[PDB]
Amino acid sequence: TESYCGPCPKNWICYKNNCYQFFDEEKNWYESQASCMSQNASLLKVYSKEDQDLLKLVKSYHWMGLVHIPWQWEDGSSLSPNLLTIIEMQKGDCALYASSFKGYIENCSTPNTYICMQRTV
Amino acid sequence: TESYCGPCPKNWICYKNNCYQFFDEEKNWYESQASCMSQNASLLKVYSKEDQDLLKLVKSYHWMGLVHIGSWQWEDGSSLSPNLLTIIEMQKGDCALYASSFKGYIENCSTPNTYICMQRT
Ligand SMILES: CN(C)C(=O)[C@@H](NC(=O)c1ccccc1-c1ccc(C(F)(F)F)cc1)c1cccc(N2CC(CC(F)(F)F)C2)c1
Repeated sequence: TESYCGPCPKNWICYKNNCYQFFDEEKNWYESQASCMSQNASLLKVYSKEDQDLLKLVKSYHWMGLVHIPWQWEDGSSLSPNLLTIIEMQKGDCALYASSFKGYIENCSTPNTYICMQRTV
Repeated sequence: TESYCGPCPKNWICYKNNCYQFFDEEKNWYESQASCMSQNASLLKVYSKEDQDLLKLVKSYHWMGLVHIGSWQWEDGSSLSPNLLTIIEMQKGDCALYASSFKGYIENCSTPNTYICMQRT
């Protein structure tokens, strides 16, 4: 069964109506979030294994919008249970997405590649 | 700017109105083409570095619809457009794998590989 996907910027990938782009110019977590925001987007938010199952194929390690206030997303929403396996790597309050549905804890100041995500409406 | 992409099946990636799905189960070229056909699709066709620029982000190597039976040709009978793929000899064979960035590996058609299906309209 066919359907349209989006809306999305023409240069971003669309999957199940969410829009994704990969950025290989490395930035710390804050600068990555600011970059996504400048594109009317935010860092990757993981909210559904079913709607975001393409993330199983996303390799390497990329900033996502998950933060620990001493885990929650940039928008202030809570991390849903049964979504991500969180593993320590570098002492820090931020997290890198890795396959499959893993989060590696990382110092927010460490430069990394990142994934921006847009959704209209 | 924001636009809709597709149409595509709900479980496929949409990019610039083309639909892509990756298959992790290793199959030879013939079985991979049959699998794509069962989903009303074909193996990946590469026709434009601009319309398909994010093929540069694909990791590993995967069957595409390029075959030697003349020059190399696609499943649909069309010719390979010049200045699109760097063709590299890897195995004795009449089939080709896609690898980034815009490379085609000549490969034995009987070798099991992962594959990419593509649909348009
Ligand atoms: C950070 N990155 C970039 C990754 O981990 C990378 N992973 C693998 O390529 C990848 C890695 C392992 C196994 C398969 C793949 C893969 C193969 C084909 C496709 C297909 F079917 F899309 F071709 C997608 C993934 C990635 C993840 C998610 C999407 C992409 N995309 C490139 C765009 C291609 C399109 F044609 F749609 F524009 C979408 C790339």
